[PDB]
Amino acid sequence: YTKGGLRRRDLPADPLTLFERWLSQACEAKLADPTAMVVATVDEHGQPYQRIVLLIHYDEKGMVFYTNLGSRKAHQIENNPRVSLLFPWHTLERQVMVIGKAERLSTLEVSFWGGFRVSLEQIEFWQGGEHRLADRFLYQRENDAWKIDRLAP
Amino acid sequence: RREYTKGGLRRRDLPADPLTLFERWLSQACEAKLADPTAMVVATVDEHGQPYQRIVLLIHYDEKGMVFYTNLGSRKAHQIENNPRVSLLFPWHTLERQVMVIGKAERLSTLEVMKFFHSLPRDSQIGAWVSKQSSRISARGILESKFLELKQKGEVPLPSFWGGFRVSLEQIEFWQGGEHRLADRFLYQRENDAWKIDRLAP
Ligand SMILES: Cc1cc2nc3c(=O)[nH]c(=O)nc-3n(C[C@H](O)[C@H](O)[C@H](O)COP(=O)(O)O)c2cc1C
Ligand SMILES: Cc1cc2nc3c(=O)[nH]c(=O)nc-3n(C[C@H](O)[C@H](O)[C@H](O)COP(=O)(O)O)c2cc1C
Ligand SMILES: Cc1ncc(COP(=O)(O)O)c(C=O)c1O
Repeated sequence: YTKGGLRRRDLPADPLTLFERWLSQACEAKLADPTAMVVATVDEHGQPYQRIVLLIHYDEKGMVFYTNLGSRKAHQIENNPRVSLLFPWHTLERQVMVIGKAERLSTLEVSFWGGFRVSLEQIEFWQGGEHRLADRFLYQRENDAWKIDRLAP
Repeated sequence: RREYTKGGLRRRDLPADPLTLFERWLSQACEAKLADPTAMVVATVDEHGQPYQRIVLLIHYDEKGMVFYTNLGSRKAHQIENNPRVSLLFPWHTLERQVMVIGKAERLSTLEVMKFFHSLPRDSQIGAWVSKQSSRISARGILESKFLELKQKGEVPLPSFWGGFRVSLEQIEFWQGGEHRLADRFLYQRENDAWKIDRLAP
């Protein structure tokens, strides 16, 4: 039901190890759409725009979702590929955020149906803790390694 | 929960004021026992055109805008002072819904902040003092040590780093999706002291 503590001693070398654990625990607890994430894109004037897409696939190169290539988000990524993704796992007192560049997948990802992979430049993990004081760890990709920091909730 | 999910959504079910429909949806989400009906994902953009996201709680709303409280030294506050253009998303996908709001984030006045702050319980009031939000911390003891410390506090004073923001209602999108249907998708766009209302393709 409830899972308690996120300490720097429990952290895996690969942030995706933590993601995968959390992702599967979300499916285990039958959350609606455990693969659902909110994509933030930015338009030509600096306006952020948001919508929910599904995580189809992930690995160390990126996180993958599909969308229409004529869609509003598709156009925005063309002008500016900087995006954020967030998994709203607040039902289990959790967030996960990914900062990266969205890059169109190739045609052979198997007309106007398309796919994007967001690089892993940052991955933040948020988990709700004792005395309503959350555990926050940010992985920042640097020099083919991850710099990890506790952040104040 | 499918009592609400089942029906389509069309112009003829839309009120002229979009907060009427938002309030309806919010209420249903509370009635449907959703985890945190008032939680919304706030999107900001840094100096480099890179968007950042995080969940916050909707505290108040009316025609002036939607309001949340945050730490004023946090990453989002700084991002907002450089670029006030934000987005809010209410991730109501258990009910196959999304409401997104576009507008501008302006700081609440001190006196606004004082009112809400006073309505909270003493726990959350002390809570506001603890964490230098978003800043790099050596370890969890630093917070816990300070949280325990602040139990020597009695009328609770207001931190100068604790306030909030009102996001204006420039655009509001409603999204009523479903299983195997095309999504019903409506944009309220503020113009000339009125709402231009359009169905968007899913
Ligand atoms: C649970 C859920 C999953 C969704 N998954 C996708 C998806 O994988 N791809 C997609 O294009 N839209 C998806 N949508 C719809 C989007 O939220 C959005 O309405 C659509 O992509 C158009 O966005 P845009 O006009 O900003 O480009 C989903 C909606 C919900 C509620
Ligand atoms: C359910 C839920 C509600 C939250 N509500 C708030 C809030 O009301 N205000 C706030 O500053 N942070 C809130 N947070 C924490 C933010 O998601 C985020 O971790 C923090 O504000 C720092 O964001 P920043 O580093 O981008 O400024 C909440 C988190 C969750 C899971
Ligand atoms: C601006 C606008 N909104 C909405 C619609 C469709 O409304 P509904 O399908 O809800 O009756 C149309 C159809 O042309 C339109 O032009």
